[PDB]
Amino acid sequence: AETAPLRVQLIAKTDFLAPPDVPWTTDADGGPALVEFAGRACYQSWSKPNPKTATNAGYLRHIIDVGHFSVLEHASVSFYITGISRSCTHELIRHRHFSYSQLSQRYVPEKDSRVVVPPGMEDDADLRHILTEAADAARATYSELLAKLEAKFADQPNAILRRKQARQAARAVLPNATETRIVVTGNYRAWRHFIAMRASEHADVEIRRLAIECLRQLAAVAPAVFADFEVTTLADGTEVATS
Amino acid sequence: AETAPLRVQLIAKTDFLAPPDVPWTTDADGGPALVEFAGRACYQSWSKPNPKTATNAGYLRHIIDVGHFSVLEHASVSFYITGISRSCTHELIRHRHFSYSQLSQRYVPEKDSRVVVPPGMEDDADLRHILTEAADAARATYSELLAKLEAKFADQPNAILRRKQARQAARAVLPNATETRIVVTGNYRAWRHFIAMRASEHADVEIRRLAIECLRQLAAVAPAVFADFEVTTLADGTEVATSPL
Amino acid sequence: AETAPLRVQLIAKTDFLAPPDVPWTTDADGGPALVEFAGRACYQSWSKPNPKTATNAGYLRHIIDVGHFSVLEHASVSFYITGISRSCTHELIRHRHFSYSQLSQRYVPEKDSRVVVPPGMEDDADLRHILTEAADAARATYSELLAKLEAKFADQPNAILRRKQARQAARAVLPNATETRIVVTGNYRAWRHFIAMRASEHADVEIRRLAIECLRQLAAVAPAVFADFEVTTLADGTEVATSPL
Amino acid sequence: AETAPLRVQLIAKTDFLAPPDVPWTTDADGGPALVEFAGRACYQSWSKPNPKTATNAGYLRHIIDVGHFSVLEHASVSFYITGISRSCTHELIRHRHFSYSQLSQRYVPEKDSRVVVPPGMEDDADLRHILTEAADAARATYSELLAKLEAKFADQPNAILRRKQARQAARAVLPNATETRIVVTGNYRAWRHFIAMRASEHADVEIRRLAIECLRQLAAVAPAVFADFEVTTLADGTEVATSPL
Ligand SMILES: Cc1cc2nc3c(=O)[nH]c(=O)nc-3n(C[C@H](O)[C@H](O)[C@H](O)COP(=O)(O)OP(=O)(O)OC[C@H]3O[C@@H](n4cnc5c(N)ncnc54)[C@H](O)[C@@H]3O)c2cc1C
Ligand SMILES: Cc1cc2nc3c(=O)[nH]c(=O)nc-3n(C[C@H](O)[C@H](O)[C@H](O)COP(=O)(O)OP(=O)(O)OC[C@H]3O[C@@H](n4cnc5c(N)ncnc54)[C@H](O)[C@@H]3O)c2cc1C
Ligand SMILES: Cc1cc2nc3c(=O)[nH]c(=O)nc-3n(C[C@H](O)[C@H](O)[C@H](O)COP(=O)(O)OP(=O)(O)OC[C@H]3O[C@@H](n4cnc5c(N)ncnc54)[C@H](O)[C@@H]3O)c2cc1C
Ligand SMILES: Cc1cc2nc3c(=O)[nH]c(=O)nc-3n(C[C@H](O)[C@H](O)[C@H](O)COP(=O)(O)OP(=O)(O)OC[C@H]3O[C@@H](n4cnc5c(N)ncnc54)[C@H](O)[C@@H]3O)c2cc1C
Repeated sequence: AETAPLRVQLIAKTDFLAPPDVPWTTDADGGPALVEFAGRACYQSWSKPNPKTATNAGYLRHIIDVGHFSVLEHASVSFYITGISRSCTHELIRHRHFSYSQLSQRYVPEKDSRVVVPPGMEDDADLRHILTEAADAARATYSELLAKLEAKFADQPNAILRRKQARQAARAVLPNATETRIVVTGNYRAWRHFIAMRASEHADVEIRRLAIECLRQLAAVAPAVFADFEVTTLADGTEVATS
Repeated sequence: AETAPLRVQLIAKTDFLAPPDVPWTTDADGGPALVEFAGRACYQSWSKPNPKTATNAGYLRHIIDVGHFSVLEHASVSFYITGISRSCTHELIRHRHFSYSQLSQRYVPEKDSRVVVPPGMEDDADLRHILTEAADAARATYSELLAKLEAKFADQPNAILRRKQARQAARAVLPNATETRIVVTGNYRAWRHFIAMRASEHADVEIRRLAIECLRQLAAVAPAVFADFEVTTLADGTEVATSPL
Repeated sequence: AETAPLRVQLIAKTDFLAPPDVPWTTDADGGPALVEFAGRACYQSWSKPNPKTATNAGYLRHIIDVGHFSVLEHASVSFYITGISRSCTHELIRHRHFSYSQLSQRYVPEKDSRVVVPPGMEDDADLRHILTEAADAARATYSELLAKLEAKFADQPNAILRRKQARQAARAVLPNATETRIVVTGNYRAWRHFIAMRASEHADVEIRRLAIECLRQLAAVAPAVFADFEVTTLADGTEVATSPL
Repeated sequence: AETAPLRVQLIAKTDFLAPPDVPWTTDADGGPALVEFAGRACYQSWSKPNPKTATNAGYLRHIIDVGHFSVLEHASVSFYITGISRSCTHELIRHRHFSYSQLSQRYVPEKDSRVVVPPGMEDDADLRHILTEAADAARATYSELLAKLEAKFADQPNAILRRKQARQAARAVLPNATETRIVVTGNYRAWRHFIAMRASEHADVEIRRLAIECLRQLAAVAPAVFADFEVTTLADGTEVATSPL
């Protein structure tokens, strides 16, 4: 078995086009620009009237301070995440205010599928080897089942739909550690709650790792929106994020 | 490996208590009655002038026919589902207007988990034994890894954590076919969409058989809300449920 | 001219049916029994070694304490709220994890529509008078508009269509304070977040007054789920509700 | 009364950034490009075997025909909308898969608020005048209530609170036609749904106009995504937008 490392790639974000017949500007671009525009539209306060918050960064900080998170919802970011385990995405997709598109084992052949090594095993050659040996055996069963199910279903003339009927049964044997790939789209508020929830000590370590990497890259895009999240290291080497 | 048959059990539904100061009654109770009530509340239409919508099934079929699906959201039904695979719940949970509570592999020991047999191999002792032996191996490996991770994490003084730390990693080798158990709650509208999506000929046969089973149980609770669905057989012996709506 | 008092009628709640072959019982039924079952199903733990959590209330307490809110979603309550203003419902409906069925001004005559007096002027009869009379003027204008519209639209031979087309323009003049009526269904979690946002001090007094009323009826049927909330009186003399959770 | 015309301005769309270690490219950018990527990521179908769907538009059209709407959810558009009534936005916020930031009446000066003329009376000077004169009246009655309400709360030292507390009761008398302004964000799936519901013959003409205008600006951004909707005209001379899906 080959192993797959976590890669999170930002592929989409908000293009803000400010409306001309409104008399306002701000030190920000894109999603953070839009969020300010939306909170200000709420009071038609286009003149920067509380000079404390006359910066995008200061305005956004204030919204987070008062708990008016709905304005955060206007801006969105998409990621393409590879090297994520099946079991990890099984936890991820419980978060219902995201949109998702995911590699499907019903359509995509998995005989060369890679595995994602749990973080608890990353530093142990014996454990990793046990895992990959077990994954190799599962892929061989998957190919043995695929071929026999294809024979069994030979009288289905749509070859495509046959393949699928076979594949979806044969994937029965693939382990949780099998690598998946997924596009995840979330608005700032959806992202904040996901990080709050999955970057805590309580969360499984794989999804914690993902959450923290998301925070890292989201903080690059909307520094003010995510500034209250604090990346600490724990007694056991792993990272957590908290507000 | 022991195998697990799908079992869907209705564990909750709506209990409707008509407000007694609304000059209204109908030939039904529960979810179905709430739905007629909510619809009539939109138009304050308590007296029932049209005989075609004078009964509860008549009113509901009209609600469906005219697309007023919002009113269907007030009534719900809960199910406890067992003998469902992990891969199948992994499709189920993509539906975002349901509420879910699920057996966690982080908390529940899986040394002796049952396997769920893909419907396409249910009737074939050979394929089943290939899957069951591969699962037996995967659990054996699971157990090996667990003892080792518990050793590896022995310096974690909270034994509850420790086992959690071990289990959540050991489970890496557990297969898609591993049984899970889940409680799923949806309002009627959520269920209709679930049936439409996952009871079609394009869905995996496992989720599809779940869809059809929930449908048939929901149809017993609320015949008028689900009646537009027709269960129908395929070239290959499997079923679909579809609606012209 | 006729003023509307807040009235809130519990019209629906959860009916629970424990599945037979699961060795667990509890000192509860309905919603709060469902929620315990949901939570236990996660750990497949049906026993009661701990007197803290050996009852429904203590178990529900604990689920709330650790913040496993998901389990609260399985159980629902529906109210029929009459005597709430249009502007108020316009705030209510921003809560997106509720389901709604509302009296439409497009279909229901508003000739004799009642108004809801803002609570910040309930006592001062002077201000009341300036409201009631401003509304009578708006009702008169709506009836004038409706008549002219119906007559303008006389060649729409479909009489229900004419009326709809006429009322939906005529209602332009009806004030914010006009009564509406509305069924609202939320799961225990939705309610908890509503009560928590709209029963605070920072919330408008009319919606606050709805929240606390919802709270007290939710406590009558699911006490442990909502026990952590406390109604206190503010400097104003108006009630608010809070919990440190 | 000033009378505001509907105005819809596209203030946000999606910026797409192809990931360079994926062997794929397409004849498009932004939203439409993200959606294809999301669809192809599902099957890892990066090379493009079929010529019929080898273009961005051919691919998107095929996503719609097959009903895979999940994938439309990755891209969104935000609008700032003015010249929309309160009655209209009160219909609009029934849509729960949208994000809203609306001008508040508890906080913003309604002393000289503009009014929106219902489309049903737009072309009749007699009816418009009735509306705008009822409006003028109403804004007169609102001052009476405001200035007198601040006075009943002289005892409260917090000024900006005191103002808020007086408006919140004073807007009771403001009418449904009163202009509001709102930022509305949704993904392509959510837009399609709004258009299907509110561009229909059954919807109020004011929201219908809004929906057709949004349809127009969305169709420019992402033509393949909105191509199934045709705008036709009913016998009464009002527009509808319908799709066969
Ligand atoms: C200690 C702990 C243990 C847990 N154990 C388990 C377990 O064993 N098994 C299991 O299946 N789950 C368990 N959960 C829940 C699980 O971890 C999921 O992550 C969680 O249910 C999904 O995230 P979320 O609840 O915040 O909902 P999300 O889908 O992420 O929703 C985000 C926000 O939207 C709102 N929302 C979304 N849908 C609804 C709804 N329909 N009704 C009301 N509000 C809604 C909520 O307010 C929520 O804050 C546990 C949670 C905790 C804290
Ligand atoms: C032929 C086909 C192939 C597919 N292939 C794949 C695939 O390979 N990989 C993959 O990941 N998915 C695939 N999908 C989508 C997938 O199968 C899921 O069933 C679907 O994503 C979940 O159901 P739903 O999208 O209707 O969402 P649900 O959550 O069940 O939606 C319920 C309703 O709520 C609304 N809704 C919920 N959330 C939103 C939101 N964020 N924005 C707007 N509306 C919302 C929608 O209108 C929807 O009808 C495919 C779909 C089809 C039809
Ligand atoms: C101090 C303050 C001032 C405000 N001022 C204004 C104003 O001027 N104008 C205005 O229009 N609004 C304003 N709001 C917002 C408004 O008051 C509403 O209460 C709010 O928009 C709706 O309630 P909710 O945010 O709890 O979302 P709800 O619909 O009640 O949903 C509750 C839960 O579901 C989640 N959820 C639902 N949809 C999404 C989504 N798409 N993305 C992520 N999570 C989601 C939320 O995260 C939350 O966890 C203000 C709020 C505050 C606190
Ligand atoms: C002919 C007709 C008459 C109507 N009359 C009235 C009336 O008099 N009074 C009134 O209040 N309403 C009435 N409605 C409903 C109303 O017009 C609103 O537009 C509608 O309630 C909001 O749009 P939506 O229902 O698609 O929900 P949206 O919030 O737009 O949802 C979009 C999608 O998400 C899904 N979704 C969102 N929330 C849930 C949920 N909780 N459960 C399951 N799925 C969900 C749905 O599947 C839906 O397809 C009427 C509708 C029709 C067709």
